[PDB]
Amino acid sequence: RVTNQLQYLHKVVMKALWKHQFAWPFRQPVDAVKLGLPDYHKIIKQPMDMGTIKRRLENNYYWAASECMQDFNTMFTNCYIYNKPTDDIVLMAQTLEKIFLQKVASMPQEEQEL
Amino acid sequence: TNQLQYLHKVVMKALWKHQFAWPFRQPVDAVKLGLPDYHKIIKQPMDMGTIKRRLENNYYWAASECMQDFNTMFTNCYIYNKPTDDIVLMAQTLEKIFLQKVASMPQ
Ligand SMILES: CCNC(=O)C[C@@H]1N=C(c2ccc(Cl)cc2)c2cc(OC)ccc2-n2c(C)nnc21
Ligand SMILES: CCNC(=O)C[C@@H]1N=C(c2ccc(Cl)cc2)c2cc(OC)ccc2-n2c(C)nnc21
Repeated sequence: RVTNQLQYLHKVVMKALWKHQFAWPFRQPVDAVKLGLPDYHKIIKQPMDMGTIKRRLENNYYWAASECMQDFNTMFTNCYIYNKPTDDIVLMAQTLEKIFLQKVASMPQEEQEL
Repeated sequence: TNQLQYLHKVVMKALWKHQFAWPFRQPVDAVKLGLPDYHKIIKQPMDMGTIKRRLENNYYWAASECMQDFNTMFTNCYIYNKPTDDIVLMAQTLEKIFLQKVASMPQ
């Protein structure tokens, strides 16, 4: 489905996060081979990334904005769970997630199909 | 604002009474829990009691600020705890409700 909220998530939230200077670790799935992380998929059971979310938004995969919001959350949470407290990527996720929250606070209030 | 009233009366109320909410209703007490490293690792402690008090005292200027506090609370939990800890699942569950409810926040 296309809805007002999903349109906003795509054209405002994803637009802003994708081009952010801290977006680059999150633009594609975590590549455990490239990164040398033999435990990544043992710890993180539902990988998510902004490449997947953006493709889902482009292909009308979502029925409601809440589903898309959960994917963003999962991506950020995975990052916090997997990494150490002092890792830079935590600070990068935090910066992106605050923008995510700021924009979500101003999303159209009642979901309706376009 | 109307949004803050919603975060207080709808969002917070739904989260607060949840069966997984008990760890999050008051600040982490690092002495009582025996966590001498808690405040070394977590630089901005946050909890729903603090947020609730802030909502009740007109501390917030925008809904977004309140939402950031909720996020800080959840994030602190994921950062401090082990991936396999039950509290991580509890936080994840509450965080999903938060986002679900926030999605219907009035404009
Ligand atoms: C022990 C080393 N740890 C890692 O590599 C974890 C990895 N850590 C990073 C990462 C990101 C930034 C820095 Cl400065 C260092 C590491 C990472 C880098 C990527 O490059 C394209 C993609 C996903 C990543 N990511 C995400 C997202 N979640 N965990 C990680
Ligand atoms: C090694 C022990 N670790 C801890 O005690 C961390 C602590 N862990 C818990 C906790 C919560 C639930 C369970 Cl099942 C086990 C531990 C905790 C329990 C509380 O009881 C009133 C309050 C805050 C908590 N919390 C929050 C919030 N973030 N980290 C923790």
